[PDB]
Amino acid sequence: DISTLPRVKVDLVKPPFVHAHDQVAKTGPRVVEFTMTIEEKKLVIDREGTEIHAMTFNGSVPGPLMVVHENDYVELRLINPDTNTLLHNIDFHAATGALGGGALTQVNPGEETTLRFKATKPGVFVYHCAPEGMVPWHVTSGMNGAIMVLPRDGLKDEKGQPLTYDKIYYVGEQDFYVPKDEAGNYKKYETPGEAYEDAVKAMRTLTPTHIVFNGAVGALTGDHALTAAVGERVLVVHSQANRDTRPHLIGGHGDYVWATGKFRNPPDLDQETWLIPGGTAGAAFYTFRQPGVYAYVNHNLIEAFELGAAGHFKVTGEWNDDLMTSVVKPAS
Amino acid sequence: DISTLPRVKVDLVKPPFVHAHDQVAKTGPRVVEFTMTIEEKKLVIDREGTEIHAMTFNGSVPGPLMVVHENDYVELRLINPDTNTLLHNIDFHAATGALGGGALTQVNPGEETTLRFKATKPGVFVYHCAPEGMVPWHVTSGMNGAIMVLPRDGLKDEKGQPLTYDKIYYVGEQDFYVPKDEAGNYKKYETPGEAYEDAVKAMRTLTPTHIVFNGAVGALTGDHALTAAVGERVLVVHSQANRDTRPHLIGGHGDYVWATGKFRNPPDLDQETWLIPGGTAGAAFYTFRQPGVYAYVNHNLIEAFELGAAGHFKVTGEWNDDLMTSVVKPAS
Amino acid sequence: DISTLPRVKVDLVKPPFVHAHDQVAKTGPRVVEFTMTIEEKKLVIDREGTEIHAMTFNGSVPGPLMVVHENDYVELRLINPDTNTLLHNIDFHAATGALGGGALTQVNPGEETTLRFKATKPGVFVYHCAPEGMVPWHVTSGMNGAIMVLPRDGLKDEKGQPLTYDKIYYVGEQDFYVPKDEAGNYKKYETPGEAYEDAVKAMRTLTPTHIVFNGAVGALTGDHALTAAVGERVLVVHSQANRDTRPHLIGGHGDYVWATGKFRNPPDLDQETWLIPGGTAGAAFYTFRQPGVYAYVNHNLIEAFELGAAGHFKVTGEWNDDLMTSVVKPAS
Ligand SMILES: O=N[O-]
Ligand SMILES: O=N[O-]
Ligand SMILES: O=N[O-]
Ligand SMILES: O=N[O-]
Ligand SMILES: O=N[O-]
Ligand SMILES: O=N[O-]
Ligand SMILES: O=N[O-]
Ligand SMILES: O=N[O-]
Ligand SMILES: O=N[O-]
Ligand SMILES: O=N[O-]
Ligand SMILES: O=N[O-]
Ligand SMILES: O=N[O-]
Ligand SMILES: O=N[O-]
Ligand SMILES: O=N[O-]
Ligand SMILES: O=N[O-]
Ligand SMILES: O=N[O-]
Ligand SMILES: O=N[O-]
Ligand SMILES: O=N[O-]
Ligand SMILES: [Cu+2]
Ligand SMILES: [Cu+2]
Ligand SMILES: [Cu+2]
Ligand SMILES: [Cu+2]
Ligand SMILES: [Cu+2]
Ligand SMILES: [Cu+2]
Repeated sequence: DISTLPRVKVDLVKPPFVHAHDQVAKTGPRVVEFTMTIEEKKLVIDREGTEIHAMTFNGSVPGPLMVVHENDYVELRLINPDTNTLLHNIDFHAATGALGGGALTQVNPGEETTLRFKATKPGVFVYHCAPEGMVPWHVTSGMNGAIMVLPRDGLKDEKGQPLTYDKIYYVGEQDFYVPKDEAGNYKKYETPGEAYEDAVKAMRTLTPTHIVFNGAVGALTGDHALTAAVGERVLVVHSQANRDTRPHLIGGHGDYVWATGKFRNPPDLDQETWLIPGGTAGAAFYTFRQPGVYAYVNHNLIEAFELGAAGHFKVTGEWNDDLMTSVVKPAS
Repeated sequence: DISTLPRVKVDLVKPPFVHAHDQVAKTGPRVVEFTMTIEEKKLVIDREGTEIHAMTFNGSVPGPLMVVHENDYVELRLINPDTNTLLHNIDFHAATGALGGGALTQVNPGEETTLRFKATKPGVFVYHCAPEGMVPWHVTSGMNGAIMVLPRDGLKDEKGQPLTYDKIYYVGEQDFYVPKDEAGNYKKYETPGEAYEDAVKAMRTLTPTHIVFNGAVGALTGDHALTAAVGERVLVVHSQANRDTRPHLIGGHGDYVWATGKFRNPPDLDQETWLIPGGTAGAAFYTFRQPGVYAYVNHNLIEAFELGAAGHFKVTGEWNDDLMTSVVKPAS
Repeated sequence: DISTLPRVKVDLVKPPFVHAHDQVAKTGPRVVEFTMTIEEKKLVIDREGTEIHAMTFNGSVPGPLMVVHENDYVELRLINPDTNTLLHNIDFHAATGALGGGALTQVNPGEETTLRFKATKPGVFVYHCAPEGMVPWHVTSGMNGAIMVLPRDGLKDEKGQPLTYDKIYYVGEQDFYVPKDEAGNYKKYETPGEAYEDAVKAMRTLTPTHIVFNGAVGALTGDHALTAAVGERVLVVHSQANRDTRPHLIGGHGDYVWATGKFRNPPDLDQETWLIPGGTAGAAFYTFRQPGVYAYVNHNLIEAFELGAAGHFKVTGEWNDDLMTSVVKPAS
């Protein structure tokens, strides 16, 4: 009887940050209420000024990370304002039935809908738009995110002991397919609908023009680099709704990794690089041991350094010479 | 002494169906006899009427699923009728030695051969044609299938308890590389041999023109959708002999998954999407909990919805509102 | 106090061979000293005579395999002779901090440097050059290798029992992106620097022109085929610093496989094919049971047989008819 359960309303935050939550559940099962507003918007995705018409949940690419516990109910109010132009919906990979909710959430501009599902399987999971006949166009225009369903007793290592993170970040990785003219220059369009047949052609090459974290080349750098301190335990949730990726922390490891993101399985230990298949979210746990700049990349290094799939961590603290040291500095 | 073992002759069935077998072995080890006839045939692979010269085992793409138990012997009579034009052979990934049988089964048109091997490792495994110097051309023209070697005591979950399936389907996923003219139109040829150098060029792009289940765009839809009922336990065996895929059941999960297909390993639990590497067969177990239409896709959604790698399940039974419900239907 | 530890100097060998080492550590922790000299050189990579300017560690592609034990210290003297033209460095995925050593090892032509790091995690790991702003160009010109950090008590199976190998080989798999003219012919350049902007363009296609083992099409064939005898236990270490691969031993299996290369995890058993993600090293253990020629391939068979990712094993010993036999040889 869902009417007797507590309701809690969560206000979402912009990636790569994640809304406040408890790791170990401090209440019984709840109905967790979220609201998302769909926003079609122009986005500049690279240093050259290339512009696309992005399709977003809550204004960002990726959409925000939702966090619940196993056997909570997720109730999402999804709003498609009349300032948009397309029909949208939502498919949660966490959910069971009706194409993950997709069959029940088709909203034209000026409509809203409220969906409820029970979060029966713990893990991180992708969610994405999936309108009949235009599924890859919406997804590859940015209309995807993830949801984390924590076990009620939090995360566990390969021996069943508790793993507690101090910080959590969400990296959404996006493959874009910007149409090109004859000579290879990117095309601009005034409306999303203009791009349609050119988008289909660009997608069928299976070759992205850009692969980015958090919606743009260089988004997780400079003032927007991820931060941590030596000794901190960090969980990085990484999703890719359409195409395989292989995350790597340059200068670190994945101490505990759930590459396909499902927490009833034991983690893989000591990973250098891990494969997250397209249509999946994964999670990696690392304890920082050295200060400085780290790069977090898709380790197809062309995809990283030429197409955009690279961000930075900036880590403060004390250097440990026992782990690494320069014995003789570069000299002639 | 193989002469004292029982022989049993199995008549194969067309994918996605699978020949009758017992999960738990009801006899001791047997010599299991199969016959396959090679058929080169014209195939229409898409809605536009694109035609290729396919190279098939037993008339289908994929070839049929063979099912034995661990430590049975597989005896295959392979027939290459004189109405074909090419030399063919067979390589079983399940077998040990002689290039998986490939070195011993080279049959010109008008020849046959009988191979026997011991099925020493349990799992699902790819088989494919692999003639010296033309291996990828045969495989990517459809000349591949799979064999399942069950443990004698059937399948087990991660705790070693029995898993029994009620139904089993075989999805063979095929990457095709149809040659194109200058403008991008598909070429037609009168014989398989005509296509050869154009096929090599198309393959070297590493970009398929079509990726299909069961030999054509839309093959596992409509009247040919897969079926199940709420409460049924379904095993889906999925192979890809040449290129990685990432299956996903839209609206469901892989409750127990052997992504690389080998049953002495514990399954991965609660998977949203899993990676089957090219040259591998995998298997996923799911118990249906909700009725309706499900889509089973490669979750590179371009490969699914633009290139053809999507099929449907149609599931009958009772809707469970506790798992999912529309609280407020789309409305303005 | 590192000054009181034993030092040992290791002389490296050319892949696919591996320098002598003990599986089970016969000493306490040591400082293990290696020297590598960077060599930019012209390399012929295919039968047609296509030439590239390769960037190598110690003259080979891949660079040599280094072998230490967990909690040894690795001290590498890296030398960039003044006959080279570019700045280079080294990033070890095995190491913790400073971009895996990359930030501390930038050597112009005519410089050297000595780096020390503690090998705290057991596994096989990639190392590669990674100079600021030109990372994929160096890596995809051949400037990568691997390091194996053995547990002090050697390798273990899924039940924690010892696994001892009789022979070990190192297969480095390399994706090359040779620039092409308008018609599709490969370009030649006099110096590495000439190629730069053409290399970036070729890389951005994400489509390699060649994928090779040990630096050339056919390198591990003929007189240079890998060898073993029936009954021998062979460990094959395989790396790919930039792009996913899916190794398969044609006619065999991976009896015990660490696909992502980290030995605190239990191995996967009975693998037909396994995925090594780009930026990773993996390891497979197999006991040969049948004599003859085996092919070891990336099982995207186009990448194998058209682009070059195939080698051979030649195995001596006795044929076992119980495992496989021709019952009726090909006949009309
Ligand atoms: O405002 N662009 O959808
Ligand atoms: O856009 N309707 O709430
Ligand atoms: O599905 N693309 O890796
Ligand atoms: O192929 N996915 O990077
Ligand atoms: O070691 N990072 O490419
Ligand atoms: O899917 N579990 O890593
Ligand atoms: O009949 N075509 O091979
Ligand atoms: O085609 N010979 O049986
Ligand atoms: O091997 N192709 O994913
Ligand atoms: O790259 N395989 O879809
Ligand atoms: O959730 N299916 O793409
Ligand atoms: O290969 N076993 O999933
Ligand atoms: O000698 N070529 O770098
Ligand atoms: O090249 N300096 O040792
Ligand atoms: O990262 N390329 O498979
Ligand atoms: O996509 N890697 O073969
Ligand atoms: O079975 N080798 O492709
Ligand atoms: O990463 N261990 O296979
Ligand atoms: Cu949408
Ligand atoms: Cu999906
Ligand atoms: Cu054939
Ligand atoms: Cu094969
Ligand atoms: Cu370099
Ligand atoms: Cu790296």
